[PDB]
Amino acid sequence: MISLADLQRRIETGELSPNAAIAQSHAAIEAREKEVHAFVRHDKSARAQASGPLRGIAVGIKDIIDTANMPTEMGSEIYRGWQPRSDAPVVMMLKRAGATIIGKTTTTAFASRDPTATLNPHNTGHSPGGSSSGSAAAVGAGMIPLALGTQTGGSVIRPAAYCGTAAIKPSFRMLPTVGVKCYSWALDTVGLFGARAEDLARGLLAMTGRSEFSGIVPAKAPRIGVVRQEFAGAVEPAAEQGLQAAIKAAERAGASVQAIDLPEAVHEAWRIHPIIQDFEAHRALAWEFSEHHDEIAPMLRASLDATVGLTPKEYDEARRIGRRGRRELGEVFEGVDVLLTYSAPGTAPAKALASTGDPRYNRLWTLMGNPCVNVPVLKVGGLPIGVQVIARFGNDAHALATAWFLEDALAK
Amino acid sequence: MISLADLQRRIETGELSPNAAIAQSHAAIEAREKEVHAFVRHDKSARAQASGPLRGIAVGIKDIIDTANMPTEMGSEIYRGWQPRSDAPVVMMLKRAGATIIGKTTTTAFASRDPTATLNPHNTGHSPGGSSSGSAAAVGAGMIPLALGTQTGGSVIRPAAYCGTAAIKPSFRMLPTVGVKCYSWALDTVGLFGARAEDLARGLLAMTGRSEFSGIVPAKAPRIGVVRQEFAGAVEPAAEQGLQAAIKAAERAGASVQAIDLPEAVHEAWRIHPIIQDFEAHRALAWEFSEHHDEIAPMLRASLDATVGLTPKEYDEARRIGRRGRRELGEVFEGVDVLLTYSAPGTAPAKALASTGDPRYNRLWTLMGNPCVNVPVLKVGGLPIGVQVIARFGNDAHALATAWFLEDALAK
Repeated sequence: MISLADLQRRIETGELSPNAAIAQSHAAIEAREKEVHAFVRHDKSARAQASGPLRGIAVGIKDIIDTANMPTEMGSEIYRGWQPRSDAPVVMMLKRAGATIIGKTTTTAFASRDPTATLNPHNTGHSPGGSSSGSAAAVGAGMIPLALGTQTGGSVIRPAAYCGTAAIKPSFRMLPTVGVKCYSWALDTVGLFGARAEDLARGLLAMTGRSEFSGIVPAKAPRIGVVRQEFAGAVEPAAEQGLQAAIKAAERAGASVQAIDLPEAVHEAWRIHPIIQDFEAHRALAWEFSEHHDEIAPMLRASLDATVGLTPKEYDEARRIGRRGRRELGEVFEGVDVLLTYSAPGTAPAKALASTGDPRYNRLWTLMGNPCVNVPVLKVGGLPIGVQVIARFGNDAHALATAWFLEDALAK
Repeated sequence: MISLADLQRRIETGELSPNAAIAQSHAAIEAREKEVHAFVRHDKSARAQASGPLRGIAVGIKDIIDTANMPTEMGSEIYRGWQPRSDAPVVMMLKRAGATIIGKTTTTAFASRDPTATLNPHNTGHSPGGSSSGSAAAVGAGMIPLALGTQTGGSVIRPAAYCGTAAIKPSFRMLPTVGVKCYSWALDTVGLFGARAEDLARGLLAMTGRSEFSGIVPAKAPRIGVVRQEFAGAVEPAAEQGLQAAIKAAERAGASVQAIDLPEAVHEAWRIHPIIQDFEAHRALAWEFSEHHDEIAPMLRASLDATVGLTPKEYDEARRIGRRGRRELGEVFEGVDVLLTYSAPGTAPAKALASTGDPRYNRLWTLMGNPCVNVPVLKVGGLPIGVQVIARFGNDAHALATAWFLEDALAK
């Protein structure tokens, strides 16, 4: 995988020119795209900018995020050929920092369950996860140093885990979702994919300009609370094997690890995530459902058809439960620095299953809003398995810091 | 002005036909458009729908809100002829309820300070306010029974007061802003314009389907807290004339009125509203500012140019200040049901001043997020003056209930 930190360093000293770095990415995309299919559109003419911390840095953009120079098709036939007038604010944050938007990466239709044609870089017979399929696969295949995706359920952390890349779903609403196709406004969060936690920090620093992302260093003796999210049921063997390996490596590296049960209120929040999500989706995709119903990809069409009845009353109650969950979750972080849990149910599903994977181990955290970071741990049968590091809301820096610590601990 | 609730009742009993009601709006529009200039585009072919609570109800939509069958030009030459692919979720809420989207009402460029060509219905020589210029004007000129607008500063409450219409800026984030051009995501809130409080209530019931908007009746013996927002500056005589009149009428109606002071934390939130708004505006309009700078209307271009230096640090601090303000504001509602204050500095400015009016008595509330309702009170020199009713966050119903009580109180 291409390291954003490495490129920045070599570009800053003058060892690598911005143009050469971009040419590198075009070549890397050309090398594996015919086998992975991570891009909806690769702008072969994309050039490097001459200034900024991200000069010479190629970035892939999930196709539900607006671009003014390339189409944004939402992974749906309904938006085939659709060309937004402006670049979404998050896209502009990257461009103003000197980055090159090298192409639009694949997304499932409207960021839901319907699989894209993208294949897992580690084994093409498997799913790269979703809904940020192409962004995870592109980074995983060593095509680009950075990519943007989104998470409403587990569309950033799950695919990152399946593809063995580092990734972060920042604190809710920190990055604007303007120009980002909405599924659920109470949940949609923009995320980033990269080689390592350090790359994610560098990316957020250039995008936001916030000092909290400057000078991040691996955490020392982090106080970790292991949460297996029992309410979501047991995970597949590979995921547990990965968590156990992460725990052992953390303990050997000096971290204090303890198993913790989340408050009942939090379990309830996990239970109603679907209510909030599906109720809002009907409002957010109202035009599509009302005017192009049969044109909506099969799985999403089915889920929407099955939830037309969700009422404003049960929705409001769900939100109340969600808010209480966030409050009580904060109490958990009084005795621990970060939470460690699963990033997915197990290894990436075979493409034959027509599934991007169950988001059950990701959804609670999107609703709570906390910053989540995927840390690649190991591989079973050649397929990546990762773990999820979670910090207090707004403590993104420390989540990246602990993730970095975990990466080093796993490398020994 | 046309009453939505009136049309509803008559249509429901068969006393009035939906086609007749719609034909009446088309007529009212043509009757005074060449005088008011409230519409960017009037869809003369629009007809009444066959079912739903809003059948036969013509609705004007502020032109920063997406429509699939009509251009959405954002009041800017940059978006001339721009045609969104879909109808914004809030537009679909209206259509699904049976409403007729009769046209797009004028908006200042990107909903900022640049005046439109729309004139105040009460006096063609005066401004109708902004940024929802056309929606307030159209309703005030008796053209339509309902109109959608937005508020970031005071773009719903102020123009409503200027044009003498009822209007509500609901609790922040209740109505989705998907498909609504963003200025500041921490503030942008969709609002409604109507003849009276009752009309707004029926509109929200149809759009949201929430029981809280069903069966709303005038409030009884409301507990009112009068806040003149001294921290906002010196008010014009006309506005104080209206506030005193409202207080007198309320007291005579049985309301318990008392002047109260707002927590210093709240005064501070008012002070930093500009920091939040302008910093986010740069991110939200990054593409336009970077790629079409000289094409941005004069006044907005100047405000953006003057605020390019706002830092993430001071912005983050401003947001922290906003949160403290919200936290301490809640305590104020322990003794009073609603707060009562000015809706604008005074009477609508003359067009010659090239100003849509100062939002200083409005901005605080958009940041706090509480529901706000404008209640027309009286006229000075032929120009409307209203008062602003404010309820606790989430209590939009009570805000409307109390606004109703006030309208009838002023009606002696």
